[PDB]
Amino acid sequence: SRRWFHPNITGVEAENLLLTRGVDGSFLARPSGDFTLSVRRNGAVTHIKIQNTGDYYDLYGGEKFATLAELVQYYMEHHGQLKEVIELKYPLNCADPTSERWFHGHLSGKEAEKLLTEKGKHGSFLVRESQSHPGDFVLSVRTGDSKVTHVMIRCQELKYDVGGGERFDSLTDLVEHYKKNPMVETLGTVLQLKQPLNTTRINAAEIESRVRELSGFWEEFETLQQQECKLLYSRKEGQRQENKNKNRYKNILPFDHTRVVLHDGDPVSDYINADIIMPEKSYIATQGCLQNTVNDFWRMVFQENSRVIVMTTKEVERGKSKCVKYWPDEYALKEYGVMRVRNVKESAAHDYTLRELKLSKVGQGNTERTVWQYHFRTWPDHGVPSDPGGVLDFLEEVHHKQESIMDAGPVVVHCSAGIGRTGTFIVIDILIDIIREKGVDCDIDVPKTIQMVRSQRSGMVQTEAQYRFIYMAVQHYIETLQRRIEEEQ
Repeated sequence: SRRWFHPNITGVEAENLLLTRGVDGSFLARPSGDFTLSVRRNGAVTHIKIQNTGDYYDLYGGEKFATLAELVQYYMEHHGQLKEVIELKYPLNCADPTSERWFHGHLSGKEAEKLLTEKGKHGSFLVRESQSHPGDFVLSVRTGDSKVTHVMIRCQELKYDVGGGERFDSLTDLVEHYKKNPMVETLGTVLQLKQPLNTTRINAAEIESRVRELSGFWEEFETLQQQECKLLYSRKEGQRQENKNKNRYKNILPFDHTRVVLHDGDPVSDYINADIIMPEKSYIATQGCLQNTVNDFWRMVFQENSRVIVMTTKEVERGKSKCVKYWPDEYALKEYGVMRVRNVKESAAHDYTLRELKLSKVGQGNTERTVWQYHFRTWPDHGVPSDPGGVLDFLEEVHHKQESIMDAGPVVVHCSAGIGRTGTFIVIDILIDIIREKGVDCDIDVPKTIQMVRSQRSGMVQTEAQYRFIYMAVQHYIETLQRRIEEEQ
């Protein structure tokens, strides 16, 4: 449940709702990549600023978080942490259905039927606004192996109903109740609400038109964000007191089911803030090294047989340490615990530096392997690059290096927290990989890919600017590939 987030509200409106429909301890989150946490305390409303430039959610005077859901979950369980003491006790639920996957609004009866026939299957449903009855809504459900059933949703005195029974405060409450307790037709047909209609999957060749229609991008990104409370998996290992100083940000943690487990350790030696990212080429999404985790990083690269490292941050950004130097200087050899790293040669490009490293275990003669470090240096401090040409050239080289190495392990990708830039780079790579094998005429789904990657590491792809950049990167790759065909013809 992510009902505490109100996507289309103002400051005074948030103050009015908390003072008339809330109590002391009531709270809601709202957008302004700036966000605000409005909390009622001692009969007054306090506004706490949340900033996200692309790395993490930064609550002013508080902690850093991977998701707004994890931020709320933390302060609801840790009282006294939020001080101006500001208590996060009762979420103020939003009735706005615009961020729901099943809500289509603008659709007509003919448009809803045509879309359910072409894209829908058994249990596929949607909620659209009634055309001839303003204020009312229509629930369209597809049942079969087939038929489309329309159920009228009346709006009477701010409450919603299907013509009888219980009256709901919102369309979300109605949909969820008839999801658990399905409606039965007069001839025994069960109106099961199994899954919403997919309207995000597009043909990679027609990306130009979809980018044009979304130029939309905010509404599609917020719909994806509304699905993050379905990915609140266990992060217990990272929360252990022995692993506290192994995390760059104490609340940005790996999932227990995807975390990289370190073996052959010193007699807790199995933890690293990293996750295996498997598209459903593998990836390891991780944070920027800490002074005390450099040895653990090289232990991971060796054990996982990784031959390519993608660094998408500078060592220092805005006077703050984002990643410590875990590699030696050009032509130098350094020992990092049981691991030995040699920097053979450095090759500089306009947007990145390539470092040819040789990793081996100290005291073992035939464990040496080459590890190629691709260090992207031109990514801006805040936001995303204005042109995706540099990132695409960089990711094409990274891909061809990975493919050229026999039995190469997952590609290690990292920035500062290992979720924003790391998430953006991995998602662009996954989406381009589909086009690389199938061609320009293939199905791609940008929010579905991000959601799948987010189930493997919390908060992968942090901002709407990064979300737009992913679309812009795929569009530029399709254009350059189609231009290459025209030049040959």
